[PDB]
Amino acid sequence: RLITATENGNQLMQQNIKVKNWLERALQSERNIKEQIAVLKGSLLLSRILYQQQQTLPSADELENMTNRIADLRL
Amino acid sequence: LVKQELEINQQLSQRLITATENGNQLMQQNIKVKNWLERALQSERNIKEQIAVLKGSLLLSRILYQQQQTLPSADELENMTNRIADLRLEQFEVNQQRDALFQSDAFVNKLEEGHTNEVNSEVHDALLQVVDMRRELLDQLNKQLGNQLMMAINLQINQQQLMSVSKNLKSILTQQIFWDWIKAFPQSLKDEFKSMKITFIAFLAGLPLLLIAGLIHWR
Repeated sequence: RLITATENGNQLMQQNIKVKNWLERALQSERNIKEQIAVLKGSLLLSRILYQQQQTLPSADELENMTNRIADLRL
Repeated sequence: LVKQELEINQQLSQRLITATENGNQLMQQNIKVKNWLERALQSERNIKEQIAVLKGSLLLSRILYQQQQTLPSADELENMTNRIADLRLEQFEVNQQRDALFQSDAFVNKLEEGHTNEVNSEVHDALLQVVDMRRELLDQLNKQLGNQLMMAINLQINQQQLMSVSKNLKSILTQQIFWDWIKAFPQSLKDEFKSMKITFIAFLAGLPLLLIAGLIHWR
């Protein structure tokens, strides 16, 4: 059980590191998009930039809910 | 596999070299723009001081004309929004590639799938070395792209500030301007004549105007 818990904790740490990197990238992209919208409002390239940002935005639907895992770990 | 990896590495190196050259050019342009903005700010301060001190003087008009002539033209400064967007997209793509290549062993195993008949220990070692080299090149390219994007943002901000300062100075000069002789006149006319210079959508605009004119003629 301890070995399984250690493996699960390592996997959770890797997932948390990936999620933190994704969140930092998303925050940077949001700041860049806000700056671009404030600076180049009314420009044709603004639509292309927004489309590229939306395409590059990650999908959170692949992130499963961690409430059940947290409850099981607490128990 | 090895040839494809080598070609990808060569393309990445060429892209990194091009990005470095573009970043150097952008840094030079940003330095020039910063120098121009500092000169414009100094000239604006001097013009304001001269207007406040020597108001109503004949030499004030000549000083304002000289300042306007020496003022740089911002029309030669192209918009950097598209370049900034392209740099941001390239940086995002490089970051995504680096993240996908973070697990070098997993990437090598995935690439070796479907080619086990041409995979050996030496082949795997060469693939791992090529993956490491590609990851290093991608990291260097991402750093260069970030530096170039920062330089482009700084240059765009400096250009916007310089354009605003130039517009304010032009408005101030126009407001100030608003607020023997025979020989000089022929000489001025000759100088003006010698220094004289000449600088789809239009068809569509003309067509509606022609239709309006035809309708008016009919009515």
